[PDB]
Amino acid sequence: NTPTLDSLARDLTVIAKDGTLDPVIGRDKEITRVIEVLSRRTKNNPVLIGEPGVGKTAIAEGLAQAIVNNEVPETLKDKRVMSLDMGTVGEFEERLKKVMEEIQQAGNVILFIDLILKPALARGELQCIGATTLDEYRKNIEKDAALERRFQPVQVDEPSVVDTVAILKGLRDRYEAHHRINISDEAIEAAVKLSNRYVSDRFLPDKAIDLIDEASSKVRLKSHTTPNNLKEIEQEIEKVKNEKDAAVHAQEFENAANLRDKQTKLEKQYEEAKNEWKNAQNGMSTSLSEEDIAEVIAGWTGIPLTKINETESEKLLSLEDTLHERVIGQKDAVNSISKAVRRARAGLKDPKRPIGSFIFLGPTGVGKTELARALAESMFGDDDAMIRVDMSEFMEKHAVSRLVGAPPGYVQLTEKVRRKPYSVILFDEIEKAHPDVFNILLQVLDDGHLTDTKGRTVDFRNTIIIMTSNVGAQELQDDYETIRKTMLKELKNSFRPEFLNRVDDIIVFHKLTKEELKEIVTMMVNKLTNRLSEQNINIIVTDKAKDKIAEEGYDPEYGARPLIRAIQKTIEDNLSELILDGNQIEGKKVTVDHDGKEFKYDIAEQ
Amino acid sequence: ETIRKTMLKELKNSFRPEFLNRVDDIIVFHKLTKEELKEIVTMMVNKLTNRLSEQNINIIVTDKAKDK
Repeated sequence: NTPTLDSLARDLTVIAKDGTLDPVIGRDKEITRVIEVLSRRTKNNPVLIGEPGVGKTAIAEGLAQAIVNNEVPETLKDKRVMSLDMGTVGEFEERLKKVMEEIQQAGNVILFIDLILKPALARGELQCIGATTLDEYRKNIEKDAALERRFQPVQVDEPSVVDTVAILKGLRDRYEAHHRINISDEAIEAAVKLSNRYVSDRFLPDKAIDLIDEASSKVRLKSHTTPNNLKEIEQEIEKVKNEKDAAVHAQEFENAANLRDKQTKLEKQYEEAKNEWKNAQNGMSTSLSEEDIAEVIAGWTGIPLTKINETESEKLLSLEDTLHERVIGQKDAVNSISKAVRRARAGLKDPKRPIGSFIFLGPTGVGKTELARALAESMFGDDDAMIRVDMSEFMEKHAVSRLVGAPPGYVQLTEKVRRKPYSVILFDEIEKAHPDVFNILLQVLDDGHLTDTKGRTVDFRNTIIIMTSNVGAQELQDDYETIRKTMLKELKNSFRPEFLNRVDDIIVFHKLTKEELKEIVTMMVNKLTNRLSEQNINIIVTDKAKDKIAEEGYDPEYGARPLIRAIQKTIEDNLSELILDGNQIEGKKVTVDHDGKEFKYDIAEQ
Repeated sequence: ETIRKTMLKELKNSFRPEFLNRVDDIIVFHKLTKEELKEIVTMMVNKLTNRLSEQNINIIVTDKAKDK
């Protein structure tokens, strides 16, 4: 009976034996592993280790409901599992000691900790099920040999891609009887595809079950709107009732009969209208379309509906146009990277290894930063989803212990990539870095996944690794294929030949000509005009002024970087003064024309 | 512009180049010449006179005394 154990902990098996709980499906392997570990004589107290809120606590939930159906083995049969919170517990340890004593000699009750009682677990008398993560298990359970040898290191695996589809199909009818909304077949797969792509902080299985509930509630609320048919009668009924009530207290019964008759007629008409309205709605079924989930998911991360509507069919075909729209110049280096990415998506490249692997050479500010920023927007859909990790200040011995994570005992890249696995990692100035850093980088391109000191394993499948090096820039300043071949020897001389075997292509940036800066200036002018779209301001620059301003601040060493400041100090300085002069111009079209001596800002109207 | 360019390379040599890209403009001050110091003393005298508005005291300093 174990009366002492039941007075200090909550038995989760009794509540789950009623059959009213939801079916915890998808943990096929975890339940079998836990049963095998518990039934064995050695390491009879396995501890569940996994990520927080990814199935670490949901794995033990399904085992309690399987006791009634006798789905466990013979050794694990007729056993009750109690889930006790770690925050419950001299006076504090008395409850734990009483629970351990009443369960050590019995063996029919297994306690749980949300990893004194060390002797009970070491001898296998009492079975303990852990619920901590990998970092806690490797620091407490692995600290002592007796605790480590008596605890099976079980891992709580999360649901697979196809596991969630079956769970959603099985519980599809449950929501139809609650929200009165018919669920189609394509909605389940659309939701399970969108959750695995956009949602990355909750993982499976708790990212898909709650995704369709919001869409069903939204469509239920939208389908019950009144099309200006019921309120127009309800207001009349309310006002007639109020008028009759006012006359009742006024001792005026002459109009009371007429008011009551009118109210009865209005009630009959409202009942007929309600019946005819409810008959039409129930005729058809409100199936959940694929756009409903997209609309709900667009409001959480700001992703436009156009990006969600793409099914990875036309994105590859329009990749070159998107890349060339924001970056103008050196089309050889732009079209080269657009062909090496589509080939890897077919299956020609290992999925674990990163797909994006290119080396950028040349001075900064020529357009490399803009291309790097636009690549993430064109591929993923987010422009700010970039983790820029420089190596300028990583010249110390402890530089390798910073990006890999915080070692146990002390007070970066892994933490940032865990929350946003779909991002582009940039390593600026890779030619000047500590030698210990390259060891971590080699494993990324070779293996594909890393592991920090806390035991968490991070994946780099859908990641792009681009390293920027300054080698080869001095030779160029003193055909694209010939230049790439000539710079390949210089690149291989400086770095290790083994590290360069995982790079697909080498990108070398050339020197922009005079005719290529005019389009960049035009793009900057268009970007400036688009910013002021809320104030309805039309900005146009003539071709004569662009040529004059292009060479005003041209710098061969930097490139187009000083051009931004030149445009800001030339065009915007005069534009701001006119706006600040009591709204001199509003809803007009200002044309900037240069006569060769001074920039005459002509003021016109649209 | 030449002074700003010469100072920018020295500033970016010690710091990170990416951190300086978000800065709008770099402000570099100059030295103080002999003629600039006279107006500083004049401004200080005017501020001191304004400080004594409650007592209505008129303070005037000749140009000979300011230079010394």
